[PDB]
Amino acid sequence: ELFTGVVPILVELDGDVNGHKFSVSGEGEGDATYGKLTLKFICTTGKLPVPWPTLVTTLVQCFSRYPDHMKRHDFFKSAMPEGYVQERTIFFKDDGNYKTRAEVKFEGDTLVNRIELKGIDFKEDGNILGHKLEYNYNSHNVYIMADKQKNGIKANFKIRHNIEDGSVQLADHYQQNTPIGDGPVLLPDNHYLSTQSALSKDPNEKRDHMVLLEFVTAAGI
Amino acid sequence: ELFTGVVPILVELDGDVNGHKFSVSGEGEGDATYGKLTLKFICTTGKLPVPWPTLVTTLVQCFSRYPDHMKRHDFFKSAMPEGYVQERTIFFKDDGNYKTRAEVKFEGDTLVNRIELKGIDFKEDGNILGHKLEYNYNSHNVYIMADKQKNGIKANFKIRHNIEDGSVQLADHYQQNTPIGDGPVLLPDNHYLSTQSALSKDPNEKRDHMVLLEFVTAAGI
Repeated sequence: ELFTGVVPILVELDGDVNGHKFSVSGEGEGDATYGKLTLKFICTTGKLPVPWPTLVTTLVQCFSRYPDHMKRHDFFKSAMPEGYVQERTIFFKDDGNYKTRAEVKFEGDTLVNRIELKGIDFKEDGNILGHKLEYNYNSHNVYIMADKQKNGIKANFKIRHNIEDGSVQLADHYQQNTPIGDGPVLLPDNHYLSTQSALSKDPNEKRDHMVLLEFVTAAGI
Repeated sequence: ELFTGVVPILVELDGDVNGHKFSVSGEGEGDATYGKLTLKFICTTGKLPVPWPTLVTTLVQCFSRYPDHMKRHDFFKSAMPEGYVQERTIFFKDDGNYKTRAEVKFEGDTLVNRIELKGIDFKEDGNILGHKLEYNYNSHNVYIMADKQKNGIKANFKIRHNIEDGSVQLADHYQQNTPIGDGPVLLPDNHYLSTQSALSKDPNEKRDHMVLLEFVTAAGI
């Protein structure tokens, strides 16, 4: 399996929110055998317009650990190596909305994720815009459902971003995944993904960035 | 400063809850310059009676990153290397209570934490006892207050443990810290600690354990 060893991963995300241009290149490693991911992200254009944590779900579920018995419901890796397209509608509570389409497929030996993030409605008084979210993250449950007609998968899970004043900024997700090829895929039984993410820094990096440690496991069935 | 480089850390915790004996030895590294800690914990007696995550706050705030301006309010490192005693009363919602006294001081070059955990009231139908908490963690705010008469510090913060059915198991903390010596200490201005913790596993370990990555930062003043 492509994921028996450790896999290199690169991330190209191009964003635009309320007209502000920005680009983030990510790179790292991910061991699927343990639902553990590792990545460094540079705001390649300069100064990230929107907070780093608010972009975490956009910056590869094909790296989660799917126990041996659930191995038949791992659609993400079913998709491989032709990849899968992931589209998302994110709703941050009482502020705007992110819209993202991504292409994550094998580009050689290095798993490549390519995103285009669009965003609108962001208030110049809101937590998102006025950088009020704390640099950290919590844990969540990402629920998946086999969209049978579309041969892909469906996801809807919610994220809570903490604001400097404890306040819990809510991020509703509307996630759709569809294979990129015709190599028959794996519709799965309803199950969820328990993620753990820790955003952090780098003493060495003088460039605007984010450092993220992810530990994900398929649990459910 | 003892914490300019990376510091070795060992942890001896001896527990007893509802009469069940158990022991966990922890060992790892911690870079204070970045509020980053790293530790591996073995249930040395065999099978951890109570869930691993429910013991995370018991298993070294002296490793958090205190920005340069807040450097005068770092009591934990003020305590060094004579250490500090930490006592805790933990209340897990609609179940029992953990009581812990610890000794964390420099034992050579390796920072040593020594805990004795006592617990009672744990229901044989409760989330704690019947292992219903998910293996992960969220992020929190640990609030500190200079107890002036006691020359120590005071803390009260709350933890939310997720249960397999999403349910949020609540853990009230009553934290008291007091210097172990007479080397004048640092009473601090009210401030908080933003922690990020990720529990994980080890393919290699056949012994009952927990793996934890912590990223902590003093923010507040």
